[PDB]
Order: sequence, then structure tokens, then C-alpha cells
Amino acid sequence: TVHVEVHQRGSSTAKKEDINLSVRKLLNRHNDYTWTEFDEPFLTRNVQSVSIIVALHIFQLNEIIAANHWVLPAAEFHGLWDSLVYDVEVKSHLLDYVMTTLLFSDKNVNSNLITWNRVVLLHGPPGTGKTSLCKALAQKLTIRLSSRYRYGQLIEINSHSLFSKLVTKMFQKIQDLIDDKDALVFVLIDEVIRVVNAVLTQIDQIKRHSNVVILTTSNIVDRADIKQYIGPPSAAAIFKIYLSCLEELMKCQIIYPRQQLLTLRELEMIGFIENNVSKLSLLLNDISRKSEGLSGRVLRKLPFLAHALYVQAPTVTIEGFLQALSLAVDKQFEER
Repeated sequence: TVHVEVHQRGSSTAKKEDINLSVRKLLNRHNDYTWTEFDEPFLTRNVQSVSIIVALHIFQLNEIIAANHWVLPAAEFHGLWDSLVYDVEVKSHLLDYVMTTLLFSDKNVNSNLITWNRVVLLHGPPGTGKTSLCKALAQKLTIRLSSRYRYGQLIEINSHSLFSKLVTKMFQKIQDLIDDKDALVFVLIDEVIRVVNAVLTQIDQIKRHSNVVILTTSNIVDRADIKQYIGPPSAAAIFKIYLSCLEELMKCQIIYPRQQLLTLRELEMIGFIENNVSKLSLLLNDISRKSEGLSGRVLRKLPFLAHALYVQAPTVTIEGFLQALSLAVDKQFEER
């Protein structure tokens, strides 16, 4: 189908019925695009964004010791999903796998006949956004399952538990959130003796519940029925990442004035020929090629370094910015 994500304003107390009614009628007048300004006043009042990304998901964002807790969908994770860029379709695959995992628990499929369980292992080299993808994935499952779960919960356990009871108090609090069966509960552990044994025993207990999924990451438990390698970005991915940063700096008028930037597709479409818009993306494509082997984490830090080291003013040109970024990629390599 087509998926339409409807961000309702924090302040709004309008019912989803009306948001739903009104947003379908908006889509009749316009037989993937994001809307931020609307003709109908009810929309401008109640709705921050409609986003083709026909099923509607309407959500509001929400704003324990040795764990971070978030009610999903969380303000902190808004845009996290779109921010993460992989060579292959890992994101759409993970979403599909965890969603059939949850259909199968719902309908109580015997896991002895068809193998499935509610634990996910993202593994691979560091700087890859494995933890951000676990968060991004929790957010998106929560948004897409509003018709089954009223809200979600995320508990990120700190494997800074190798320090000097505690564990029984944490999992008791976690159990209290699990008891609410309107809530899809995610428990996130990054990989790393009687204490370790106690958390592993506690995971085994909570992993029994229908509404619990265990997200795990490894820079390398052991029985997760969905394992997924997440590797570093290629030139194409690096181009998308950099382009999301330049667009964000033109949104915020740090890069002034707005110039149009072409995507790698859009410049394949015109056979890479140089005009006065397309030359800025031809330069990005060179900067991308000379960035390959850097992690997503370094890539999303580079536009900050570029600005701090090589751009004085509150504003700078797209031509000015790409010069600084180019310089920033060189400093990154000349240090390592």
C-alpha cells in the first residue's frame, strides 16, 4: 500500500477520527512528499506534518537506575529513521521481519514448527548506527502499530553494570511497564559474573511476554532468530548522508542562500553533465568518493568540524560550505 505518517502537534487534543477524516480529504485534492503548511485551518492547528513515506498512522511525540527509559514515539528519536542510510534495504527488511515476528506471536504460531522469537541482533563494525537503528526501529514499529498498541516503551540497559540488589529493582520496574498490554515494550542491550547471570535470567523471564522485543547490538544473547549485518557506507550512501546535512543547513539558513542540489539519481538522469545547479552535486560526488572508509558517525560529525574550523560567519555559500567539507575530510584522514 502507500504509508502516510501524520505527526499530530503535542498541544492538540483533536480525536484521530477527525485527523483521519481531514487528512484523507487533503489527499483527494492531491491524487514521496512531506506537507508542513495546509489550506484547511484544522490541519495547521492540529497537525505538524503529513508524510507519504493507503494506510494512515497518526502519532503524537512524548517529551529507573542503570537504564534510560523513553515512551514511544519519542521526540528525541523524531527523524532518526530517515537520518540512517545503508547501501542495501536493511531498514525496510528489519521492519518487515519484526512485524511478521509480532503477527506470529499475536496468532500464537508454534515456534517449534516455524522458527521465530522476539530478539533482534544488529552486528557489525562500530560507527554504523546499530544503536540508532534499534531506536529508529522501535519508533517506527510503534508508529505503524498504533492500531494494535496504544504506545511503546524503550529501556536501554547500560552494560556499565560491571561496577560495584540493583538488577532485581531494574527488571521489577521493567515488569511494571510490560504488565500494560496496550504498550509494545523494547529492551535494548549493547554487548560487552553473578550480576551478568542475573540480567540474562531476567531477559529470559521478560522475553516470555507477547509485547516485549529484545534489541541487541554487537561490534563483532547468541540465540536471536533475526540477525542482520550493518556495514559502513559506500560513495552513494555517503553522498545521500552529506546531502541530508547540506539540505538541513539550507533549511536553517546557515547555508544562505538556498541553491537546489540534485540527487545521485537526478544527476544519473542528465548523464552527469555540468550546469549551474548540477556542478554543486558533481563536487559533492568527488567529496563522497574521497570520504569512503569513514563511518556514518564521522560523516555526520564532519559538517560540524567543517563549520567550526573553516567557516567564520553565521552564514556561508553552498560553494563556500563544500570547500570547508572537502578540507574537513582531508584533516580527518591526515590525523588517523
